[PDB]
Amino acid sequence: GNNVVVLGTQWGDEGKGKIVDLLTERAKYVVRYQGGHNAGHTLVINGEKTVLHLIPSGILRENVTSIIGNGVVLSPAALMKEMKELEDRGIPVRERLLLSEACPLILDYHVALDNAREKARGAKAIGTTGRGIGPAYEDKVARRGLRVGDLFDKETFAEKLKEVMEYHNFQLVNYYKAEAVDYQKVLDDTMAVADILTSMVVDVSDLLDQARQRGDFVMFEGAQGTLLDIDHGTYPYVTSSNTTAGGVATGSGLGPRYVDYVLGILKAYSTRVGAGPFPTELFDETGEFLCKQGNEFGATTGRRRRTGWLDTVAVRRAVQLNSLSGFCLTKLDVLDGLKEVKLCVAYRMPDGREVTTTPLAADDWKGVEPIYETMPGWSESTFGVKDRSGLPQAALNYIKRIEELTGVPIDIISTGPDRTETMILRDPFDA
Amino acid sequence: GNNVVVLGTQWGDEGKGKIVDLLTERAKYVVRYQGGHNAGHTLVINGEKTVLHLIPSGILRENVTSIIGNGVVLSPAALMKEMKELEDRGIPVRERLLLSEACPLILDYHVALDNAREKARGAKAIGTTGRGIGPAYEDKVARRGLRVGDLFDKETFAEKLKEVMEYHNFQLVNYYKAEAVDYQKVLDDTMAVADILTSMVVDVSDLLDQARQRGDFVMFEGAQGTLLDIDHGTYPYVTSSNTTAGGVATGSGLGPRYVDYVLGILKAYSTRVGAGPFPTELFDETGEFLCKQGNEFGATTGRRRRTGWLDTVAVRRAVQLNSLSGFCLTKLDVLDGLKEVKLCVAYRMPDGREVTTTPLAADDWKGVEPIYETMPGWSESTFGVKDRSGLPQAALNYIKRIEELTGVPIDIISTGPDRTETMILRDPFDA
Repeated sequence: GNNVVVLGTQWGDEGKGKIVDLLTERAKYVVRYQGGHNAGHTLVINGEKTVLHLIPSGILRENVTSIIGNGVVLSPAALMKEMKELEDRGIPVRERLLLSEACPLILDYHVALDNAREKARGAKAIGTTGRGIGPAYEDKVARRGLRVGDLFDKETFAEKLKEVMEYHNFQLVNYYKAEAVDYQKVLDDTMAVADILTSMVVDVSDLLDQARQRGDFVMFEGAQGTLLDIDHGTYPYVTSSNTTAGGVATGSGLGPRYVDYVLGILKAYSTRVGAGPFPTELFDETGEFLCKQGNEFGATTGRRRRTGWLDTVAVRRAVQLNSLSGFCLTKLDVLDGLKEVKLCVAYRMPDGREVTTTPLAADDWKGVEPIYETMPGWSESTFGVKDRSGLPQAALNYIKRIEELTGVPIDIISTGPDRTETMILRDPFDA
Repeated sequence: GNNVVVLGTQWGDEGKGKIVDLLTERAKYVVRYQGGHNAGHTLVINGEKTVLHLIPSGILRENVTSIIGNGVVLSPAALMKEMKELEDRGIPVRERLLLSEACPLILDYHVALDNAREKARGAKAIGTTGRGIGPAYEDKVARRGLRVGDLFDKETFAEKLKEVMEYHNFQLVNYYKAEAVDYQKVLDDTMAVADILTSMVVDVSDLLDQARQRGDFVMFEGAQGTLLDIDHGTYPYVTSSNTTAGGVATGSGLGPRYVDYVLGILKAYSTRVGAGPFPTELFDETGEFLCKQGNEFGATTGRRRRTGWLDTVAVRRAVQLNSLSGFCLTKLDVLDGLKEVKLCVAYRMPDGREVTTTPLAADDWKGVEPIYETMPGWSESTFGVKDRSGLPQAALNYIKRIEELTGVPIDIISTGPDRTETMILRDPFDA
């Protein structure tokens, strides 16, 4: 399929990075359709390991164009920051980066609302880099917000700005008892960079359509995990915005029927950071084993990262949400050196019945009890193998089961960090 | 096309009402996926006009099931009011209708918030229909809101309610200088219909996914025109929800690739309600003709609807964004009697450039000039015609032209209100 959507099917940490970097070899265009500055794609450039939260990774490839779609919430600050790091490292971002005029802006007033809405009407918080995403989105929906195109008419931006800022300030000082935001610092901060932001501007939906007719290859890049979806995820413990494939159209302007292939990044075992339901969790020796061997104490880290057997009930739920076509199974080796492996295939509700479909968000998440299917493990290794043949018969049987239960084929088997440590059974773009 | 999507390809009032009740007949499932209680379906129950604003019209048919997807915003008082209204006439509503748990709830302070944002503008009130629709969306994306699900846990409900009501009452009485909405009342009002709502909740993702694999006919129905889209229409002259087809996967939980046919409800000419760009808008008697000939008067205020010729550039935009399959042409006979008839085949910009693509910015829509193509009219009547033969060659070439300019075939021609005055050149379910 020329139009490919790359995304994770669990709660994040599936490790979409290596795969996204690989596909971005054939992609003509790479696109962001949702989220903001919290993508954590890690890179090594000229002996320097940098992390990009906003600019697509494809910005490294010479003949590729990186586009930020209208679904993304934008921070001139965040942007200007990454622009600087890359340009300094010999990469000309301003000539290979394009953005939508419909992208909503995140300015300090927005950030402040997040902190106040957090520290005050809470008590403790850290975030990372999300920061203000939720607010910039609420402004968009109420229709007060400012988009990228407002910057073509510098004057109007100014008055437009002054209005939004007064409302938010009234909220800040009077409700939260926090610092009003100086309107001048912001006008000056945004004005300082308008002209740059406006020259990378383009009609995104028209370009995707020209691309669709010309045959170009396009990769839609998902930034967060499927079960974090504001709407269809495990509410209340859910992310700032829609994470499924249904936001490709909305977020980019490309019609629904042109999505050709949805690659669902799958990690061979489940993990979840922070709280929130996790029916398949391990509270014995296997969990720490998993966390240990898996090295789940970093890589776009967080607080408390648990572990568990794959949940083919929730992964079967991801299959629907995203209309998945194929899996890209990750980190299988971790399950090496074990005697047994299990995969959830049903849950028992706090009432005796066993359902096979993720139940409603409002039933009893911590009540739920998991019915596991048991399978002998493999004592051989796997980290670095590049072939089915030279893959243990036992491991191979874990796969087919992952297929039959989800009813979706595994098409790529990333075995190790390096590129060559990959097994491409079907290739998303050629499919 | 087993899964069919229906929507207005312009700015509203395209005349979807009859195509919907027509296809409803072959449909097993009927689905709402965006908006609120602002659909406006005028139908006749045993010789009595009655407007269902929230409950889908499929409810009338026996072999149908109506579903309120997670994307619709839900007000208990509307639905309660409509059920009693349908039940009092013998339509077993509770047994033919089902809701989703993710449905955001529209309660008193939501309506009370909108009420004020109008009082604060008055003469330049953006005018409103469904009241509260928007403040429910903001509340949902800022994650402070309440879904239909939360009613399941009655202790926690009142807890959340409490919080989100002081945030709002603070604004009502301290910024807007309006009355605070009484919490105890809202809890009491809501606890009354609680047993009733939860009785209708179901797993919409699973249910539709099962229909799809069974091969059942499913119809998705839009409530507002394409150009009002919160992301792709004339900002900020837009609505608070995505209106295009991309919002189907999102406001239902049914993956994108599973949309088969998308049918654009297209009016023979253009109309717009309230503020906003519209270069084909006419300011002559030719304009007013189309006003009177198609009864384009306001229903709840009496206001007039702006009119103008058919604009194929805007229409072409709607094809891009909806990956449009076919057109359902409406109100043609409104042109019956004209000496000449025009079609906007392009926009000429200030610098002198003619483009076949809509502008992005609010301001950009200011200098545009339609480049019209003028064709012969027709004096004979097209109202009620059933076959393509009894159509003047002139209506033939005009219908022909619209296709040449858009690439999308006209698959249905609705020639009036009876079920039978309809030319079905293709049949969306069968194509």
